[PDB]
Amino acid sequence: SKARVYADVNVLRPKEYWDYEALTVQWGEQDDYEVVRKVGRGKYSEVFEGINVNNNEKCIIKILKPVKKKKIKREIKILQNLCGGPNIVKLLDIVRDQHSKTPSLIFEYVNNTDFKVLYPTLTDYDIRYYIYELLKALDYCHSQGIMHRDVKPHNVMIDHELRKLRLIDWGLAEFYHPGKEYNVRVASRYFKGPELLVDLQDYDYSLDMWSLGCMFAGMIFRKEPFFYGHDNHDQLVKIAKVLGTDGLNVYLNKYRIELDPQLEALVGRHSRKPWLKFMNADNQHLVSPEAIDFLDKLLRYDHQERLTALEAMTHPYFQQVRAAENS
Ligand SMILES: Nc1nc2c(ncn2[C@@H]2O[C@H](COP(=O)(O)OP(=O)(O)NP(=O)(O)O)[C@@H](O)[C@H]2O)c(=O)[nH]1
Ligand SMILES: [Mg+2]
Ligand SMILES: [Mg+2]
Repeated sequence: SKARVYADVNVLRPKEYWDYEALTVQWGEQDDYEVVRKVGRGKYSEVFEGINVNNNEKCIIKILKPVKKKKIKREIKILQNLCGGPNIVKLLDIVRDQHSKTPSLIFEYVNNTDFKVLYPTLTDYDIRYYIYELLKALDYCHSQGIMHRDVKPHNVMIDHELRKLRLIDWGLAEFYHPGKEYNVRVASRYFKGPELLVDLQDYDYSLDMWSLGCMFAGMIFRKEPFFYGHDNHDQLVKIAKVLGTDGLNVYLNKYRIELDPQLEALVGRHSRKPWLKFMNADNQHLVSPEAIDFLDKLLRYDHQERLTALEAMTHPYFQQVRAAENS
């Protein structure tokens, strides 16, 4: 398997572009940024709203926990490669505490509204608009040779009043190299694509398109997360009871993957459930034909058939968003 688009970006760019391990951090001043209040965390980070002491602008201070320095230089190299990209979080500075050498990443600040509270308030148009803005970021990172590998609502900051969106958290992101087998231990369980769940390691930018489809399904069907499994095996069973197991067996067969036998037993045999079955009167005003047609082309087992980010932006579902952008 190979990406259908932007497959040679790394292949043909100079080695320093993707050789993040040869990166040399020009450390900033740790005292320029002061913590104001905690806004998030993760297994390997503690995230704070900060303040730039020199100019009084808000910032994000992402203090890393001890991790191999390959993981810290990748993410910094990726952020440097994408800086300036549409809707791509801006990396402003990188600092260390002298005594422990604990690195902090400094980013712009987004006045975000938690997605579990913001999403349910979104009009039909807002959903169209925010996914379109998120699509810009994804087409731009893919075109620069990078897979995000962690598309999900926690990683999409939205200032609703400013209608600004930024794709944040490049901590799992990677350089796409044709043929490379990657670890499938990426993305959050609910947003993990079938390829990660059935061990197809030579995945590409289309893993982000499945994750985007998962976010979109959740927003139009008002069901977060849309595919709610308790562990990977179960994450695949949840997918199989929606998409059907016939599609799954075509996919497995095409790529020549045999399921772990018990996983196989667990998956069973399920009929494809049409998309309108999730329609209910709360989500009614969001689940039109174009929405289903768009969603249906993102949630395909075959990562090769999913729309590219560039194609999705031109889908008729986003026509009104595009016309507004033209003014
Ligand atoms: N208000 C606000 N909150 C933010 C901002 N940036 C990050 N956060 C909060 O901090 C959280 C975690 O930071 P993130 O960069 O995603 O996390 P990570 O530490 O690498 N974690 P993970 O890999 O699990 O997603 C975000 O999910 C978000 O809720 C921001 O710019 N503004
Ligand atoms: Mg995150
Ligand atoms: Mg992360």
